[PDB]
Order: sequence, then structure tokens, then C-alpha cells
Amino acid sequence: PASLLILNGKSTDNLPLREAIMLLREEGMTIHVRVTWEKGDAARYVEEARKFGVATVIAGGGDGTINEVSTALIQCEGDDIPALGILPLGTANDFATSVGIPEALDKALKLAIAGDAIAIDMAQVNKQTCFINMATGGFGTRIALGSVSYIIHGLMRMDTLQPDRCEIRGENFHWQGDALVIGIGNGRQAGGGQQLCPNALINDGLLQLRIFTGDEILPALVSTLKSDEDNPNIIEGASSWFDIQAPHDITFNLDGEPLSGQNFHIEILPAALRCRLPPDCPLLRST
Ligand SMILES: [Mg+2]
Repeated sequence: PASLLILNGKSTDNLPLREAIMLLREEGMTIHVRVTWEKGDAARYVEEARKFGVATVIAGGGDGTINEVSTALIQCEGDDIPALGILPLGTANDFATSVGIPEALDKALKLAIAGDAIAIDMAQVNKQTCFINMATGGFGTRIALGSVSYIIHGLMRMDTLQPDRCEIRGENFHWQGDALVIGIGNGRQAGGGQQLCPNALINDGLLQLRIFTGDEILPALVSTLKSDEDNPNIIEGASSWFDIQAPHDITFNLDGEPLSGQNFHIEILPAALRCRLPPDCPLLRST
């Protein structure tokens, strides 16, 4: 079936992508390519996708583009809403990796056009911003050892990071104390390979919570985020909602977009969006 590929500003000179798209066009497939320039554009092209009667709107880009498209799709009122497909055309591609999208773009394209579509959750913060992958929160200022800088810059989108007090409540969950990193996940992975929520499933109606207590980012935290480390200094929960509050501003990075304040209500939007996913998809619950 026909698709509309929503491409980023950083994709218009990807020759392999062009080659792949072009090779699939000359196989009988209808594939519209639209390029975004500013926010609001994905929305505009999502609705043009509708007018065409298209079956998949394909986010070609980073976790940001996927979130722009996803957010636009869930806002659609009506009957014939396109499934979400995903091309891994970002720098980090955390969500795409974690849901098993193939690196081979012809394959990823084909998945995105002809895969099975399944309803997945999204999440919303403060009845406003939505996210499909991960919300990471910490206390710091907005943006020697590279392991550590990578976390503060890439994962947290900050220049500084310090622990501070907060309280967090959710179903079966109540905690107060100093936290260095808060991970609230629909997906499992953020900031280029950091495993914030190893146990996340994207269609269980449930957000994973992990609170990393600390002092600073130590080999502890770098270790525990890369591969798997089983660690007592990590507090875990699972809830359809989490409330977070703090005497000083916490900064949440929601699929790459910052938000600050003393109070956050984060809540699952159950089965909000159909996404084209491989059958083995590690983040879908067993059936
Ligand atoms: Mg879940």
C-alpha cells in the first residue's frame, strides 16, 4: 500500500535513502516524499497523507521526527488514520533500534510500508506534550571523561547535573529522596544506547519508572546504562501514571524536547497509535 514519507531537513542528500526509495518506486510502490522545515509541517504533511488515502505515514529521522509525526497522528480526528512507519534516519535512533527496525533502509522501508501494524501506547506530560519513547529528568542547567559528558549532554540535554530532592507517586509506588536521574519510559532506550528502562513494553498500558540515586555519574551509572547491571541504587516502578514533584525545577527531556518545572503528571495514552513493527518486536508484550 501507498505511503507518505515525512523526511527531515537532514535527509535530502542521503543517496542510499534516495536509491532505496527510488528502487521501491520502480517495483510498483507509491511513495510520497515530503520534507519538513519547521514545527507544524509534519502535521501539515500528515493531513496531506490523509487526503491521499495513504496507509502509512513514515517518520524518516530521529526520535524527534518520530515524535513529531506520532504526535501529529494521535491528534488526527476521524476514520482512516495512517499507521506509523519508521525509517532510522537520525543520529541516535534509540526508539527504532529498540523496536527492531533494520539498519538496511530498503528493508526498513519495506517494513514500514508492508509490515503488520499494532496499537502501541504513547505518553503525555501535564496534559500537553506527548512522547513515544522516553522522558528523562534531572536537575541542572540547559545545554574530562566522555562517558559522563555523553550522559549529561546527550541523554539529559543539559550542561550540568546534580542530585536534588523530589517525590514520586504512581500505582503501588511512593518515594521521596535525592535523585540524580529519573527515567520514565514508554520505550527502553534513550540518548544513544542508554538502557533507562530495561523492562519497558510499549503496549502494556504501563510506564516504567527507574530512579537513579547517586552523588555524581560514576562508573556505576555509566556501566548500568550501557549493558545490564543489577543495582540496589536503582528504584523501580510501573504505573499508568507518575506524579513528580520537587522544591526546585526538574528538567525533563521528552524525546529530545525540554520542559522544566516543579510539578509533572506523566500518563500513558493507551493504544493511541498503530505502528508498523516487526513480528519479533522486543518491546511488544507476548501473545
Ligand atoms: Mg509500558
